[PDB]
This record gives sequence, C-alpha cells and structure tokens, in this order.
Amino acid sequence: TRRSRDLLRGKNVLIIGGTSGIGFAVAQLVIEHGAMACIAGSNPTKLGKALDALKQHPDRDPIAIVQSATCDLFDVPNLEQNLDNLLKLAAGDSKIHHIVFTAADMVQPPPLASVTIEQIQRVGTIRFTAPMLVAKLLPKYMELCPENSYTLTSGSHAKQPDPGWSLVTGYCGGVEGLMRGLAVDMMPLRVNVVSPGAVLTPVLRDILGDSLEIALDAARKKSTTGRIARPEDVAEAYLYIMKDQNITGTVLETSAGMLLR
Amino acid sequence: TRRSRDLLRGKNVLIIGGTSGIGFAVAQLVIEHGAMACIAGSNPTKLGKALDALKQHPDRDPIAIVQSATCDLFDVPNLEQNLDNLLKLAAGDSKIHHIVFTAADMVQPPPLASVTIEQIQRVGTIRFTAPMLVAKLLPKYMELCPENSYTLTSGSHAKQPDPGWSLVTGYCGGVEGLMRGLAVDMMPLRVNVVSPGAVLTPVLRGDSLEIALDAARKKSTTGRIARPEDVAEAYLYIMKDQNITGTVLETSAGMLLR
Amino acid sequence: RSRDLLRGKNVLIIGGTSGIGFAVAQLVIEHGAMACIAGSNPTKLGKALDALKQHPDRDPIAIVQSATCDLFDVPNLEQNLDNLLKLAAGDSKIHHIVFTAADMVQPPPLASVTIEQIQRVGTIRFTAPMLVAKLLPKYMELCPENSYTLTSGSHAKQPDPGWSLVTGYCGGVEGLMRGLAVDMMPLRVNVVSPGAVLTPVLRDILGDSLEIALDAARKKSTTGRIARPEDVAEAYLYIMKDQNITGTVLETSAGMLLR
Amino acid sequence: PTRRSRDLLRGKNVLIIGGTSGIGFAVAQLVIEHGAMACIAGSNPTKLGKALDALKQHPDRDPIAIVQSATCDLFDVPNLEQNLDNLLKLAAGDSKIHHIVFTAADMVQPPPLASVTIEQIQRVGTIRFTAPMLVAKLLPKYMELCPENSYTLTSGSHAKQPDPGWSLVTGYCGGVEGLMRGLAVDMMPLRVNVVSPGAVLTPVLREIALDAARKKSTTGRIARPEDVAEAYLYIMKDQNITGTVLETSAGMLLR
Repeated sequence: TRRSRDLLRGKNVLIIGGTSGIGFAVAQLVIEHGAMACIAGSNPTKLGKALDALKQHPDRDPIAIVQSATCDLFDVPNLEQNLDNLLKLAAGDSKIHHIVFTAADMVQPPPLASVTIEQIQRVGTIRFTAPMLVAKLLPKYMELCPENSYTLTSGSHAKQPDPGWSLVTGYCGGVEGLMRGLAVDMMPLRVNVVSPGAVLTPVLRDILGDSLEIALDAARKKSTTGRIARPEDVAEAYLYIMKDQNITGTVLETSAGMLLR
Repeated sequence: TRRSRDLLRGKNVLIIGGTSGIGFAVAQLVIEHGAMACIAGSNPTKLGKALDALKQHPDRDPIAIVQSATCDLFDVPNLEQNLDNLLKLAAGDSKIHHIVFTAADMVQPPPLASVTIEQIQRVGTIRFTAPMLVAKLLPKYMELCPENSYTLTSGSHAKQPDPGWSLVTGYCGGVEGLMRGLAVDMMPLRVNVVSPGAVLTPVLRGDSLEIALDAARKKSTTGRIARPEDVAEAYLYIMKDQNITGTVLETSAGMLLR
Repeated sequence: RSRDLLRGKNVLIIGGTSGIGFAVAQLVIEHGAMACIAGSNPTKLGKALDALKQHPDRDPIAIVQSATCDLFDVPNLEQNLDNLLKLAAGDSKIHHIVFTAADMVQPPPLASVTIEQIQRVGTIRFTAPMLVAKLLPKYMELCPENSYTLTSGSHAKQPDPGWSLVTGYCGGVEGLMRGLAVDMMPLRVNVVSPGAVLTPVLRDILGDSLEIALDAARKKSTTGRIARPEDVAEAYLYIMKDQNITGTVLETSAGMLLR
Repeated sequence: PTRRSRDLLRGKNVLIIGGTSGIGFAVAQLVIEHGAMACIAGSNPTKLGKALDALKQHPDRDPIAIVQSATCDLFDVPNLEQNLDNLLKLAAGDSKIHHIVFTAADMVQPPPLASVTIEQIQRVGTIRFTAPMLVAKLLPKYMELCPENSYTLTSGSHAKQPDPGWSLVTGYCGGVEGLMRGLAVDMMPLRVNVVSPGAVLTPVLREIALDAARKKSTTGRIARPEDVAEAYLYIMKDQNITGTVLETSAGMLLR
C-alpha cells in the first residue's frame, strides 16, 4: 500500500546475511516496498545467485536497486575495517536507514567437556563482537533517529535450550542483552531483536536430509500453530520493525508457540 | 504491496474499540489492504462519526466495506449476548478472520485505600471477562487456524506501574496471562497481545497534556511521543505473520529500558 | 543477624492448612516467628494447628494460631479479611504475609465458561489479595523489613490445555504484585511461582494415575524429580529475609520452563 | 540457624569465586554459619588475606566450619583453564564440591561505544562468559550432577535497565543469563541459576550515586551485601529451583 511504500521507498537497507533463509526473504520484502537493498554474505557464489534472484523478482518495485558485498565476519584483525567498508558501500551516496543483522546459523558446538577458549571466542566474534562494531561505526553512515532502525537476531533457543547447545544459547542471550544496551547508547535510534523459532529454510532441509520429516514432526508437536514457519512469515517481523517508529529495546518472538510448551 | 493485499483482501476484521485511537488507525490500515472492517464502540455518535470517517478514507480500497456495531462491555447481564451479536455481524455471510480487541484504557482508578469490590470487578469485566467471552463464542464465527488471529491489548504500565494504577496494572497482567492460556486452548488459532506505550490519542489529550508527554519523552529512548498509526502497524503485522502466537509485542518507545 | 530476622515477628499464612502453606508455617516457627494460619475448613485448620504446636523443631517462643476465612463469600470478604489481619497483628503489627494459591482443579471447557465462573476465580485470585493490600496498612508497617508475597504458578507461562481461565488469573496475580509493589512502597511485594510439587492434596487427586503423572513431570523437568513442599517453602522464607527483593516473580519449578 | 537449614548445608563444600569482598564475602559468612566448608577465591592475594582472616574470625561461625582461599586471575587466558582446574581441585579436597557461586565482575564503566576495541570486548567476555563456561567444562570432574548441588552465576539489574555507556557490560550480563539456561539443560540434573543484584553497597563502591539509586528503587534504600547473600543461600537450599534469574534489585526494575 502507499503508506508502507512511503515508509520505505528510497530508503537504504543493509541486510547482513541476506544470501538465503530469513535474510533473503527480508531482502525480497524490502524491494517490494520500493526500498534499496544491500545484501552481504560470506559466499560470493551464493551472493551472486541471490543477487540475480532479487533483480528479477517480479514483485520488485522498479525503483528498487539491489547490490551485494562480501564481508568476512570471523577475521578478527580486519573485522572493524571490513565492517567499516561494508557500511560505506551500503551508505553509498547518502546514508543507511535500516540495518538487519540476520543469524541463520545452528551447527551444534562441541561437547561442553571439550569446548576450548578459541571456540568460545569464535562464536562471540560472530555473535557479539561484530554487532557491537557495526554499532560503533554506524553513526558515520546512519542518522541516529527513530525513523531508522538496527535489528539483530537471536532465537527461541535462547529461552528453550537444546542439550549440547550451551555456547550458542549463551551468545543468543548476549545478543538480546546487547540490543538493550545499544537501544540506550544509540538513542534515539531504534534497536531491536527478532527471535525466530523453527523456520524451514533450504539449508535446514539440506542438513536434515533423510532426517527432515522427523524433525518437522517434532517442531509441529512443539508448536501451537502446528506448522513449520516460512522464511516469508519471519521476514514480516523485520519489516514491521522498520515501519513502527515507536518500537525499540524489545525482543520480538515469532516462534510458532513453542515457547508456550 | 501485492503480497500484503493478498494476505488481507476480502478478510473480515473486527476491531473492538475502533471508534477512536489505536483501533481507528488499525481499521484504517486494514481497509487500505482491501479487508472488510467492522468497528465496535459504546458511543453511537462516536461510531457513526468514525464509521463515516472510515468510509471516506482516501487510501481506502474501493472494495473495502466498513460496518459498525454498538456494544456496551460493562452491562454484565447482556454482555454475552451483545458480543455474540457483534461476532455474528463481523462474520457477515462467511467467517471472521481477524479480531482486534483494543482499549483506551488509561483513566486512573480509585486509590488502593478506597477501591471497592464492584470497582475491581468493573475493570475485571471490561479487561478480562469480555475477551474471555469473545474467546468462548469465537469458534462459532471463526475457524481455529494459523491464518487467523485474535489480538488483545495490554500496556507498558503492565511492567512499569505508576502510583495509583495497581488495579489496571493487575488486569493488564491478566490480559497477558489470558492470551497465553488462549493461545494454547484455541490452537492452532494465533493469539497475541500488543502492549503500547507513549501513544497520543484524541481521548488522551489538555492543559496538563504536555506535562505527561514530557514525562514520556524523557522516559523514552525515541525522545518522541508516538502516533496511533505507529502502533497500528503492530496489529497489522500480527495478522500477516502466520508464525507469531503466544507473545506480548512491546511498542512503547524504549520506556521499558529506563 | 540472619538468625534474628524473624525471631518474634508476626507472620500470616493464608492457606496454611496443607501443602505449601503448611510447610511455610513450619519453617516460620522453626525460625521463632509467630504464625497465624488461615483456611476454609475448621477441622483441617484444627488438625494443622495441633500439628504445628506439636512440631518438634518449633522454637519454644513461637506461638501458633488459626482463623477460618471463606475467600468466596463476597458480601463478607472485606470484613473477614479485616478480622483475619487484626488477629495476625496480635498485640503489635504484622510483619510478613504469605498468600498461597487457590490450586483449583481444571475448569470447564472454554466453550462452557460462564461469567459467574470467571468472577469466582477472580474473587479468590485477584479481589482477595487486592483487599488484603487495601487493609494491610492498618496492621502492618510499609517498610523494606516487611513483605507481602503472593503465589502464581509455572503454568502462567506454560499453560495446560483446558486451563485458560486459571492461566489468565495467574498472570493477573503477577501483574497485581507489580502494581502493589509500587502503590505500597516501601513495603516489599513479590510472587512465588511454583511448579510440580507433590502436596498431600495432589496424591489424593491423581490417585491411581499418580506415577504416570510424576514420570511426566520428571520428564519435563531438568531436576528429574518432583518438588517437596519444604523445598518451595524456602522461597517464601528467603523473601522475608532479603530486604532488597521486591517486584519480582520467583520461579521454583524444577526447570520445566527450560523445555 | 535452624536444624533444617544446617542439615542441608552442614559439612558441604562451597566454592565462592569472588569471595574476598562484597557479595561473595557475605555469602561466605552465611555458609559458614551453617557449618559448611567455604573455599574463597580472588584475584588479589592479600585482599584474600583480609577476607580469609575476617571470615575465620566471624562471630556466628559454626565451630565445625572450615575456611580456605586460593588466587585465580580470570583474565590470564593462556593460564585460565588450568588455574580454574587447580581452583576446583582445591575446593573439592578429599570429596566433591557441592555448591559453586560465581560472584559477578564488578561495575566499572567500559569505554564509550565510539572508542571500544575488539581487545576490550574480548576481555569482558573472558571474565564474564569464558571463565564460567570453563568452570562448567571442568566441574563434572569435581562435582556431582545432582539436584542437591548448585552452580550459581551472577548478572545484574543493568542487564535490563542499561545506563548510557554500559552497552558492553549489559551485553554480557544477558550472555551470563543465557549461559545459565543452556547449562541448566546441558548439565542436568545439576541446578544452575543466576542472581541479579541491584542497589548494593560494598566497600569497593563505598553520596550522589547513592541517593540516585534510592530514587529509582521502591524500597527507597541501598541494600546491604548481606541481603543479596540470602539469595545465594536460598538457591543452595531449594532443590527445586533451576534455570531462573533471581532478581533482587530493590524494585528499580519497576521503574
């Protein structure tokens, strides 16, 4: 509709993790609303295919320009400058208006009894240090105002942990805590978290392989909706946050009712 | 966008409290999307005015049709019947797809030291008994599926009480509890709560108006009073995200951080 | 210091005849406090009262008394609560109040619920604790040394199918606590939210099915076992001692909330 | 010190990481009043001296309670896992540890967000997150996983009420709470919990910053270390409580 369109037409949106899954669907919604979308990822092959997919999305507002950049989020010595370059690129000729930091990763970490300091800090680098640094650099490329937003991603497993996942559960709690600290330190910019549940992404399919349909019966049994989330469903939550200039400091839970059980 | 119109075009939406404030702005957004709005109020003049305000809305979709229906939420002997009639109207010739229960809920109650049992029960009737009775009657007019949603309203004062408001704080906590119980008992229907704060509505606003606003602006991190149209986007979002159920969506300008 | 926080203090336990309330009363008199238990059945009150006077670990100075109070009789509710508070104040003032949960049985289906049924839950779970708060200042100093503790339940967050009315009022108790923590400051007001506790009442209800239900609860927990009333009663005693804690919901529910 | 409370703790081994001062010291007091064996740990050796001597000469101490100390620097990364392992081995002694308390890293404002560096981010995490993570790694070697025992971590009210300039600390306080829940599952049926204190007056802290907290609270006063210490003791005794954040912060969270 025109008011959603006017909320976001011509606005720059950076989507870290936009190659597939939730980020890609956010990118689709962004350009359907007339916004400029910059997607970032770790894989140039994946990034290239996602980028053409967006350019010829038939529901793309013709006005929407799509661009891409490759950014390595585990390279500690160059992380701040890589992130600084990404934001420069995303700002382009003006300023960034909305940042989405997606987290679509769940690879079970080693057993607690074997975890190492190196392993701990790697998850933190990706889950904690990088979002902090984007916040540090952000005022150069984005106006701190409530028309703009910076959105992070945690997960329902922060509240309902699976056994074997304590390192990841811990940094998920850290993302939600970081959001709250940043909502104060970056005011009047709006900072929020989306906390998704089980989402049926292509990589989720591929991981589970033959084990897919078992895991999905579990997730449906655990939900109250009785069905697995579409990435398109979850992406609406990030778009809502862009539109509502009143929402900041909160964790938006879109997880099929699993948290009720 | 086409995606959003496709989700809501032709859907029956009941806004309880749609004559003014957030409910009115929710009615606006849903008719922009081609949905069939039915607004309910307690004041017939206010209704007719709002109903007419809506029917003339500029961005209104031509196919969107608006109706109104009076319903006193405090008349306990007739409450179940009025809600049943209201539900029957909003369904029309098919079914209701989305129910929004909004409230302009901020008139301060009597002091704790003086509050009486009928005063407690009167807030209990509007805040708790009425949403429960909508839930009781809802399956007759509405399918229990995750395409559909039923959204209640609490408020940031549920978490940040002001002195004098303990009775309204309590029943806000009851609204949020009720939502979670209903999200289970009525599954796979989706049931949620929107918890607004720092929104300026006509009824809310006159001379003291700008004192309290400054208390909200200073308490917030947006440094800005919010328009009903901002908060309305939360109700619309819940209608669209067929994954969201059982949660309290907090749109209150960052006041909860401070 | 911590040994004398409770010695000589006047405690009121509403629902002190069995289960959690009774175990609170036990801990209270072990610490030397004066306990007034309230309940709805004079015979069960009588049994509870004797069992507390006879408690071997009761501090000698600790005096126990009882009072009957129908929390569903609306026309007499405010006066009955006033009389209960007068009693518990003894010859000085109340210092701590505990209000244990109704622990009701499953209500009728949602499609069957009536206004009368809704308000009856509200009377016991919301109106009665509200009226205690209204009346309290006449009999009790509003200060951080004293405390007023309500009771919700882990099913406030994890609803059981068919219980929406009880789940709703459980969230009302928690909201009321927060409202009261503000309107009654600097008195401390808190909520204990217990999970699966094996009270004597419970074992009668489940009866033959008890071992099924206890393996279910154990499976949902991370402790792997069912809580004792004496375990949960430690939380109420804690709140009485920590003069810094107010406005919060204390969750003691075996880790079920992690699942 | 009731018989019921002493039975629960008498003879138990309790490790208190950060027991030299403040909340940790007060927990050490309460546990030895119960006849439990307290082992305190600290970064500063003669600050341990003070504490260790002060503890040992406490008036309400159960005659049978023993006290002992150890140093452990939670920032020295090359030596962190071993010093923690050595610490745990000490507290277990000739049996097992029964209760662990990890008292929080203190409230020193970090650099302004605009100037924070990766080295700065990672050192708050080493102490607030890595160290308790490593204690959990090593614990099973020295502690039984049963609901009679507990591992208690510490976050803080600023996890939910940030102050300007504290985003890094608020960040890892949420990490501590998330870690507690994950460990509450991974280490079941051991009980793991978080105490979240607020408005607490300790000597390293101890008038404008003290009236300011009083105005945000509903108790209207600054709480003592001895009040919040009761929370840690409660969690030891309630064999039903796990996976939760116990908020003892004077009602500041209501405002």
